[PDB]
Amino acid sequence: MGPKRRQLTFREKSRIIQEVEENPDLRKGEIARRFNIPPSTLSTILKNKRAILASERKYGVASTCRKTNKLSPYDKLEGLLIAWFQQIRAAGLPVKGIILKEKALRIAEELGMDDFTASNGWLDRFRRRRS
DNA sequence: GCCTTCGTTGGAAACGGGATT
DNA sequence: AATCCCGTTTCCAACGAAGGC
Repeated sequence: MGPKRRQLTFREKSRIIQEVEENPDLRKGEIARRFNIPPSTLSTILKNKRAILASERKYGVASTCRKTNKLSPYDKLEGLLIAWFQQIRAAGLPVKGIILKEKALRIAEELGMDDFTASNGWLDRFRRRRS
């Protein structure tokens, strides 16, 4: 069968939002038509306006593909890890993948996440997620 | 009639860790 | 080492029924 729900990218939802703010004198149903989405869908996008724009910023160039702001159960660790290597890149230096995995396992120890393994799946997803 | 909210649940994307490039 | 794979699990978000203007 065909799809039953159309999922949109953060970039697409961002455009829809921007459309409504630049055309306050148009019927919401009119804007929904222009993007070919249920008025129901447009409303929920507008209500999540701030989260959506935050996600678009968060995913950066990946907003062109990312649709969901799903988090990893190790999200707290990912926050610390990012801040960490993002501070190294601020000095114009690259962060070796090997050092990244090492640092993640140490942060996990500190947080008490005994089940974190810095698994291949997790690392790959992180690399493509936080892109 | 227009538009949004509520609630259901479709489906994106998380997971581990062995397989593969 | 970095990626990919895949059976499974977890939970974000789309959209129709309802209901308030």
